[PDB]
Amino acid sequence: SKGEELFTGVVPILVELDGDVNGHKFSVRGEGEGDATNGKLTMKFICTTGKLPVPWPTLVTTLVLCFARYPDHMKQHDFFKSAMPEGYVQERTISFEDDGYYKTRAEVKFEGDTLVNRIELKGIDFKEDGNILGHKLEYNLNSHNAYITADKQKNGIRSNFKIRLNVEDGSVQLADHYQQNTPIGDGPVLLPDNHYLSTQNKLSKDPNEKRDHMVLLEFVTASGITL
Repeated sequence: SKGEELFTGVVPILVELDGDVNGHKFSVRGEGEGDATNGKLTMKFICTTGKLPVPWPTLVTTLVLCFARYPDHMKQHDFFKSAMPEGYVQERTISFEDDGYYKTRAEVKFEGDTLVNRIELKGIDFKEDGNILGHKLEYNLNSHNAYITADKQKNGIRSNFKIRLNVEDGSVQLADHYQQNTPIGDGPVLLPDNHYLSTQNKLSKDPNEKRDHMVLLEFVTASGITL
């Protein structure tokens, strides 16, 4: 795809999320760069409204799959880059086990030379005494795999997958993700055969940052199609 040519080097990234969870409003701003050749993303995020009212690990999947590494032999199955530069809409429901849910709608597109992810998030029916609003999750994210399928009627892709969040007592809380992506423009896109994305995430802190924040290193790589 011609969209793929936009990702052969290092691309600046901006992320802007406005959220409202049980009526608690917040904003997050992030900046960094993506290196799709290596499937690599480096970002720093700040809560620009003060204290983040949910744990940072619960927002990672919401806060740019066009930076996944698709191996050469799978290039015909990379929907996310093929929709560029006009971009795509990414929508999710995320259901937290024994707690509330997030609903998210985002647009991912180029604005000038920068790849921009702009998200609206709503969080509904959380327990003030639960792990999310009560901040009882560990500051990490386990590695996970997700199955991607084509949705030809909607000219995009779908994915359902579960994240296993670490709770500070040693237990695990499941976060069940329903995802759909649709192109914004009318040009041709690549609709893929079924395949997998594998993700690893490292979360850290900036020692000179006094605001509520997250430093993120993420790798995403595709697999599961044979010639």
